[PDB]
Amino acid sequence: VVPVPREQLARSRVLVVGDVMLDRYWFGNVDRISPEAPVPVVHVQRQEERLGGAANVARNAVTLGGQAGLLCVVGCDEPGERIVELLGSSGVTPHLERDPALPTTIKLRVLARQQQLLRVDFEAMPTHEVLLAGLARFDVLLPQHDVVLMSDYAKGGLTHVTTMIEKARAAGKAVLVDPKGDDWARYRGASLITPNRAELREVVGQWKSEDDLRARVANLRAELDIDALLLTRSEEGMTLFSAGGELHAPALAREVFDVSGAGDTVIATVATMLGAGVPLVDAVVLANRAAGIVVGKLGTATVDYDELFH
Amino acid sequence: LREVVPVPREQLARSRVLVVGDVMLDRYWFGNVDRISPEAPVPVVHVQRQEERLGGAANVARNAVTLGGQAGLLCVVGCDEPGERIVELLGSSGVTPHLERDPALPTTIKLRVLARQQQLLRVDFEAMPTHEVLLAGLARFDVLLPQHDVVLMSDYAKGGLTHVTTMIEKARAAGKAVLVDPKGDDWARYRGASLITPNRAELREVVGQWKSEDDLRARVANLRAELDIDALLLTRSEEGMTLFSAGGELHAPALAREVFDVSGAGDTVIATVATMLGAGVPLVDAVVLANRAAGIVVGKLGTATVDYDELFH
Ligand SMILES: O=P(O)(O)OC[C@@H](O)[C@H]1O[C@@H](OP(=O)(O)O)[C@@H](O)[C@@H](O)[C@@H]1O
Ligand SMILES: O=P(O)(O)OC[C@@H](O)[C@H]1O[C@@H](O)[C@@H](O)[C@@H](O)[C@@H]1O
Ligand SMILES: [Cl-]
Ligand SMILES: [Cl-]
Ligand SMILES: [K+]
Ligand SMILES: [K+]
Ligand SMILES: [Mg+2]
Ligand SMILES: [Mg+2]
Repeated sequence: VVPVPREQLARSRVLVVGDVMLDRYWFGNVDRISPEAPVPVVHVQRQEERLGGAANVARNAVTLGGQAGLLCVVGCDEPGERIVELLGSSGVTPHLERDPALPTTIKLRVLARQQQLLRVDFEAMPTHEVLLAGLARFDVLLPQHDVVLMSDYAKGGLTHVTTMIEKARAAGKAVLVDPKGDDWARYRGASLITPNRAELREVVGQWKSEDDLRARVANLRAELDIDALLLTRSEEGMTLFSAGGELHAPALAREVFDVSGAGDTVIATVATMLGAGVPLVDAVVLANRAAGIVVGKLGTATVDYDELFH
Repeated sequence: LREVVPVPREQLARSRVLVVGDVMLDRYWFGNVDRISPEAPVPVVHVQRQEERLGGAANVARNAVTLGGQAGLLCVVGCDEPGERIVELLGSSGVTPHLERDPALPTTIKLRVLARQQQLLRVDFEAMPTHEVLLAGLARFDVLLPQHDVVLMSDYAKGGLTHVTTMIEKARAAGKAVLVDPKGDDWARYRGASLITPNRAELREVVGQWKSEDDLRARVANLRAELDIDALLLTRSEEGMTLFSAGGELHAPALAREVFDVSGAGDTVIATVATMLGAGVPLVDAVVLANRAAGIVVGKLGTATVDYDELFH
């Protein structure tokens, strides 16, 4: 791959639309079991917070050197204000819709002895009224960017993903989709879809061989009119499927500490590279390198320009 | 045959119990578990409902009020959301609040995460109040003492009772009875207490494991003499409870026919004893009523209370 100029990345405008969330971590001690149940008791000593979901995707684009706009729906609560706060110092351009009746999506991880004990999730469906207002703001924000990134976590944020895809493709913009669910007809006309094994296995079933996997993907792209499919395979790296053929990149990870959010790094890198004129094939190689780097960091971290290149 | 006199309601109304100790917030998260965590071999809980109840020294005080007595609550509460909820909950509890504020203190809160009527984890937030705030509340204790009949020391080792010894003296010198819910292994701080109410584990920590019932009586009698404590009341879960005094022993067996949730049963116990004593009810009858109350409150969910209308009909 060819080293990419930072000033070229500077003109990469990525519009991230999807489910934003707050990654909160509780670190504590377990000295005893509960006197009420055969479960542990955690005395929390410390709390850490990072942007997650669509926000994690957006911030990954900024750290790489690109520009990122985040269109999402956030509730009027404590986790909500915390996201607004974190976004203000992230570099991402916030375009947040506010839903008073919506609990802001928050993923609460409870740890002890550097060992996770439980994850507590708060989330719900945004109101239909809010989703329309966000859709209206999308029409406004669409011509202001180059690449559209759909970050789906099935929290109801991308309820009108189909309409938005058509509008972006009708505007000549490239549409990238991080899938979730088994429908995937809503992802019709997407330029690039980026599932992991579990997400792909949900819509096409478990493949019996590479040729079988080759067929199921090719059959899927034709059915859904999707130009390319990018299957991230964890420790197996990733594989890009298109009419131009297949490219398999092995996992480059030197040290594997925390994997969580690596898929976000993958799709953010591809999007921000494509927005910098970088060819799809080269964007994928850099994405795999970025994923291999971000995997050696604790939590849902990012990867800077300086780390990816030198 | 009459075991204990049905206590008149206006007799309990004159009972003024001063609860001092560690107050907390019992928050509950009821959620669904549909998958394992993609990050760890642990469950993922999608919380659907939250509930909150007064706990710790606060739960004891509310038990005092539902029974028909009056309760005052001297405690330390932080300047945060869980703290404001306690303040907000005490507003409709019937308990007279005497709250000392500590801005550096996280309000003690016990967070229980449930799924499919099954507890998965309890998450605790707690710290030590500062010396300055403790001294301020210590002086406020002087103002409250002549306003109350009995003094209930609800210790949960959350730091709120660092000056128990000093307060016990002031209460005893004022001729007031001092009831103590113990914690730790020292118990020299509890010197001069009228009645002390440990569970089996709390007592097992200070005198070790008793090998027989006679061995238990020996250690308790030894403790009482060595600590200048008139009576010791040992709650023993499904065994019921045993009162130890100079006048002898009283064993009351567990009465609950339905055991749903036990959490905070000892709170109901010492609360009942306190309000009964303040209502002029003799100690022996108080324990009997306390055992009846505990048996009732055990059949209820969460940190519940038992009201007069249930205990006496
Ligand atoms: O889909 P759910 O599990 O409900 O929510 C996503 C979480 O599992 C985490 O998954 C990651 O995304 P990826 O792991 O790269 O997909 C990150 O975005 C984290 O911020 C996020 O909290
Ligand atoms: O476990 P530690 O921190 O010592 O006490 C807190 C709990 O165990 C429970 O105690 C019970 O008696 C009740 O007071 C209840 O409200 C409280 O949550
Ligand atoms: Cl997998
Ligand atoms: Cl025990
Ligand atoms: K990471
Ligand atoms: K109960
Ligand atoms: Mg993913
Ligand atoms: Mg107790």
